[PDB]
Amino acid sequence: GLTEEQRMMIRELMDAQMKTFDTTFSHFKNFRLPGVLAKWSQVRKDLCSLKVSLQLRGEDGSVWNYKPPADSGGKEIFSLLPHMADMSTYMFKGIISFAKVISYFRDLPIEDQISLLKGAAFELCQLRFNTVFNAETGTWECGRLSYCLEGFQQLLLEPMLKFHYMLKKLQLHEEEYVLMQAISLFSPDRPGVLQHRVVDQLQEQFAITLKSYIECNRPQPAHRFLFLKIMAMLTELRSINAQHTQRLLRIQDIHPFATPLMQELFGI
Ligand SMILES: CC(C)[C@@H](NC(=O)CC1CC1)C(=O)N1CC[C@](O)(c2ccc(Cl)cc2)C(C)(C)C1
Repeated sequence: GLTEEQRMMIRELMDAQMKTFDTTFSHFKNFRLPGVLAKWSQVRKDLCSLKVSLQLRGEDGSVWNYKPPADSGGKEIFSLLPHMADMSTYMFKGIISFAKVISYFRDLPIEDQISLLKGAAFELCQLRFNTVFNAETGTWECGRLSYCLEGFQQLLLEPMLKFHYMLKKLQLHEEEYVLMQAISLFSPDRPGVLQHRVVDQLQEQFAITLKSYIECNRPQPAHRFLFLKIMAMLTELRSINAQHTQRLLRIQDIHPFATPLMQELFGI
């Protein structure tokens, strides 16, 4: 029950995703790695909930594993930040490419293009990471790189983690993920947005397309209210995003970690 324009819209987003999402992270290389060897307490709390171990599988069959240090409250807590800055940068590049390949996005004035990207980049990054998230093992499988959460459901108290588990449980199709990305990208309320009426109508069309796609393709009782669950999830993500900007701004105060691209995207 999808209109030709709805069908064309999904196709354009699926095409843009295919071209700009390297699911195997093959071109993510030359990144930094942790060394072989007060307002800080706020940074300690914000970081400790987000601890991950890092595994790197080599082409030859070798495996490098990194287990992070204890919080001791010092320096040790930023060991993985240069690596994460490099991952964020690589992902942000893919997100920018994604937006630049979409007709509806290219057509907006350059000022609004920049304003939508600075506002949604983090959200689109997190949505892409959810597709590589293994909820059974608590790990993001990024090709040769694996990021494993270091109890029980006390990690679901961290909004970022609750978001990933709750979104993974919805068992979304590639189309629903790409539609979520479009709804987040075309948010008319991002600071510096001039074409607020155009961006708003565009977003409404992506939301209608998603609502209609679900109605036509997911008839089972488990998918009842799925459109509304997804929409509440995007509201939660906007809230996680505002919180994350604040946490990143605090880390940047104690020690500059942000790459030129992250500085550009976070307004630094
Ligand atoms: C979801 C969360 C646990 C985490 N994912 C990971 O560890 C595994 C990656 C593959 C998905 C993540 O995506 N973030 C978001 C970015 C982050 O806030 C941050 C990055 C760089 C700098 Cl300089 C400062 C802060 C972070 C603290 C790393 C937590």
